[PDB]
Amino acid sequence: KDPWEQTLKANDLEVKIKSVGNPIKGDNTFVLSPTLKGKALEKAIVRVQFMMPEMPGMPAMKEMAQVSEKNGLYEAKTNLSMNGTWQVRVDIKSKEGEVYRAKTSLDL
Repeated sequence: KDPWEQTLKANDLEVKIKSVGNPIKGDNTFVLSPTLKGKALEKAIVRVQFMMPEMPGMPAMKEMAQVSEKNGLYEAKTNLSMNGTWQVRVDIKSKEGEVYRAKTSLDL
């Protein structure tokens, strides 16, 4: 019942990600909290993709999350239609144009 939570670091940017509920197949929502020196990164462009191959050697199924800003937090909505391990790529551009990248994974 505990949600999925992961802390990432991309250069000096900290990004905590927290799912809404314990993720099961279907619609899922993840809240991202990017901070620099403890201050929320506002007006950033935040992109989140989920990737899983059905078998090794196949091109991965790839889900692009729909991301919206909630006042320095970012809500990423996606549909994960099968169980397994999903790779997660987080791509963030600050308002001024600085690019940050991090990756993790989610077991569903």
